[PDB]
Amino acid sequence: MIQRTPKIQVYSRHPAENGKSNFLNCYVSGFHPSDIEVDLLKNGERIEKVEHSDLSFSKDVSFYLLYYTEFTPTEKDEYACRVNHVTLSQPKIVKWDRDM
Repeated sequence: MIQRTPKIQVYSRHPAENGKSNFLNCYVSGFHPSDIEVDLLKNGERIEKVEHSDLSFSKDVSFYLLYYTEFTPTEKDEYACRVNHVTLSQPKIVKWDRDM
């Protein structure tokens, strides 16, 4: 058996095709086993509508998840990514840096 805790990166992107649409992303990478729970949070509450959730694996059987959806941030609102995995005794919360 092997277990590897995920790396988590939280950032925003505009698709080049549509510079008017901003997207909040969580890239949860390098994890094993594959069982996992991943949420986007807005002011600490789980975001229900997340349009994209893309899973893949590598040769060494690590898993990779890109979890992202359209958003319109304002200064007042705080966003995070909340991850639960077997390797984590508590849910891991990573805040979005609004400059990223």
